[PDB]
Amino acid sequence: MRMVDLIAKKRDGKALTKEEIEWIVRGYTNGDIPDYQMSALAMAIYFRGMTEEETAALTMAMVQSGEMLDLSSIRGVKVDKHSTGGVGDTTTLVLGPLVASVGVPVAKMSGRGLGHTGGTIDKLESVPGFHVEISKDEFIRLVNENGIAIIGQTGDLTPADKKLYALRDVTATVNSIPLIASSIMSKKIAAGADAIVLDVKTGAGAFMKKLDEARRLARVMVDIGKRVGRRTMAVISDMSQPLGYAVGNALEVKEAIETLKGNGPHDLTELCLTLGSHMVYLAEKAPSLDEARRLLEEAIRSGAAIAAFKTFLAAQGGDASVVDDLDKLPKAAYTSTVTAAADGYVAEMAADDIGTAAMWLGAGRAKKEDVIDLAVGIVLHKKIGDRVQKGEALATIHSNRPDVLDVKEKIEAAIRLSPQPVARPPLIYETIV
Amino acid sequence: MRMVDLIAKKRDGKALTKEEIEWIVRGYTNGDIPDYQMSALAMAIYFRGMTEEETAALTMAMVQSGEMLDLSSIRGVKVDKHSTGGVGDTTTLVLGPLVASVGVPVAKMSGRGLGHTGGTIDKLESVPGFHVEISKDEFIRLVNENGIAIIGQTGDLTPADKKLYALRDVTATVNSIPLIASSIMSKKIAAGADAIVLDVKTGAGAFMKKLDEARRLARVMVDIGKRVGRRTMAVISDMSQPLGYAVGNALEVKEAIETLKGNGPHDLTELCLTLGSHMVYLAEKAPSLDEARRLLEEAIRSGAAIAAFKTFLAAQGGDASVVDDLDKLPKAAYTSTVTAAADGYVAEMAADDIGTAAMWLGAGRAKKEDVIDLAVGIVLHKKIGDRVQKGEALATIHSNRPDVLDVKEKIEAAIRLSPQPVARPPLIYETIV
Ligand SMILES: O=c1cc[nH]c(=O)[nH]1
Ligand SMILES: [Ca+2]
Ligand SMILES: [Ca+2]
Repeated sequence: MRMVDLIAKKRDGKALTKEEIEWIVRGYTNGDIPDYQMSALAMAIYFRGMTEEETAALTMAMVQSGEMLDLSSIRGVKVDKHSTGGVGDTTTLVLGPLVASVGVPVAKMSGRGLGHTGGTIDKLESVPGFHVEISKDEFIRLVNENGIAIIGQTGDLTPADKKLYALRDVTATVNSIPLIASSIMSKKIAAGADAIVLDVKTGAGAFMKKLDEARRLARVMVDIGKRVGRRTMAVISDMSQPLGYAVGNALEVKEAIETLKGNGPHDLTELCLTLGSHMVYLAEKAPSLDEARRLLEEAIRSGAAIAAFKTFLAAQGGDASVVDDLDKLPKAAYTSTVTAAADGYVAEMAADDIGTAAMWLGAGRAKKEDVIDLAVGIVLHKKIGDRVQKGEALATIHSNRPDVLDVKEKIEAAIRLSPQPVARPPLIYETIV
Repeated sequence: MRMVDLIAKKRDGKALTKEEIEWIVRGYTNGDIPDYQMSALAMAIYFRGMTEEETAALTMAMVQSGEMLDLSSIRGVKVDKHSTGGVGDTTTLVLGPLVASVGVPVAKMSGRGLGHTGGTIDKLESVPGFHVEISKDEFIRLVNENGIAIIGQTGDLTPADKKLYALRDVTATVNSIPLIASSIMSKKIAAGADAIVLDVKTGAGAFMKKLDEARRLARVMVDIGKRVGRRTMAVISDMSQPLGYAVGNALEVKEAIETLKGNGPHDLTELCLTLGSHMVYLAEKAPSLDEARRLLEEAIRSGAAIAAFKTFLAAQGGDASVVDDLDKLPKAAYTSTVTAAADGYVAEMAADDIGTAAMWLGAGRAKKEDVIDLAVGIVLHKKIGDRVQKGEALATIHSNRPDVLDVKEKIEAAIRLSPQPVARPPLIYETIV
């Protein structure tokens, strides 16, 4: 068997067999298939794609390259969650503590941000003393003890994916359905959870720009989980504009706290209660989705949700007192606004542009090795559909430097006003079970 | 600039500027741009393509990587020739010494194997001691003192093509009009010859499957040569089946010697006379094509062509005695035969698959650093039109290993049979001047 012949099969739009795919992955991981042949195959896939069966085989071959986490030591159904990537995506910070406050065992690994998309790991680090580099044994202890653990994606699992993603990053082959599906699922399956709830983002701030692309991505990932016995489910949500109002790290943590206390943005709250209901239901902690939601709503109203957040924080080294005293969180020295040109209605608020603007401010990194300024970011004041008056603030920039024209300009490039009322996009497009 | 930003430009269907193209070729050649990024770019070019302008800029960039030769010293019209690649193309081995025997100065650069297609540089290395990498100064001194020279690149001439050619060969990025055109033309330009006769293959065994595709590639190349003051013409020959019988390296050289003596295959002899007469006419060594043709047929019968072949070999270190005794040429330890499943007529033939099978036997490389076997290959016994009976041998395999059921099945699958008679396909289709 020759790698070149297989690249050719893909180039000509033919389907690779499971045996060919397995041969490829192990050869790439062990070094017998050089990067120059893998990069060519990756570009061929970017243009030709894969069948649902091909993508499944690619995923299993990557799972095989590493070790599998045994979480049996934790009794009951363990639930995992994962977003495809977005802007202002505060979800996990709220969802995790919320579902664990009603008894759901949350076993979750996350990643850091890069480019115009944020990372939960980076947001968690804005909390004084929080540790994300947790081992397999520390992880199990945390879940058994508090019912939740959100840690960094510890080396060791799926080495083939770590290698391949790095390659896709320098060859412009990141945004490919087959490569995105197999990347995310290989990690969740290797992580060990019994149930997996996926949040597939669609729009300008996502990898899947078109709705039809998002549907195909959610579908193949759900199918992949069910093939190996995991209880998988997915929602397709809006990312044409940032979720909530805050975009950053310390600012997104403050938004998470206000939401858990019952005073957050309507879209963030609705998304969490919807994703949460599925997590609770799948963990068999409530008879139906309606009962599961009532529990979550009661948990917020009672104060159990915010209590579980503090416990979550302290358990990993976090300074829990930042919850009732937000001022202990990193603060930016400067604040300035972006005002509306004229009266009208917001029609566009491009997530990718807002994402890049935040990154330039210091809330994101251009390359993996870069350090983040945890205090800076952008807080939006209006969303698509909202009426605006000429001279009214549309966004506030939080910075540690007074010269921010490059940021203000990117934010202005994101907005488009209309003289007539605009139709608001749906927060949730569809649910795949 | 950043290579990844350029791969992404081409990936999205945009055209690269002259400056970007030169920057890429420059960086790749000095080693600052890694093979995996270049192979990713080459695959994006395969799907998205390039404009007439982009293709010309690429061609010149690769010429500018080395130095262009000045053949003024040599008196008269110096001629060059090149094929777009095929299966069993022994052409150059016969045609080179043939025309050179009648007074036409030959200054040619060739390449090694490329995908399912053979390479004259590899075929010539089958001859004991034959050097294919002589200095530019020795190249000029050889075309003068002998009136012929066939060498390989990477000798200060087109360093970029040397690299990109080897990479394309093992990454399945060989069949792109802009990569083929720029590869061939950059060599013809850097070589320094006045006239250029191109042999554009069309059919299954070629990169250009349909006539329209082949006509398009001939046009692009002929226009590129004229644009720089070269007498450039092209001929579109058939490759819907291998040329002659032999397919390999040492096996094709033996076919060359047999043809140069007037004992060779009709289709191969014919093609060499067609292309050869064009070379003599453009060199002004004959009043017309027919006179040039009859001048070639005379060099064969007189034995001046074969005597010219021996002188050619010895001039570049080769062993001339190999013509006398084909036993001095590399031989394969094993012999196997492929036979007919039923009686009938050879209708079609997947020539590319027959070329790949030969490469599987070791006639071609699987990775860049690979070492090939010059003794292996395939020898057909039946062609399109011929009548066959069950059990009759269609071909004979030459292997360095006993087990070849993989190769034996690929060849058998490539040769289709039929109940009714079938016409022999035409050797020449068109002529572009
Ligand atoms: O692309 C091609 C094909 C044949 N010969 C070359 O030099 N390049
Ligand atoms: Ca937010
Ligand atoms: Ca031949």
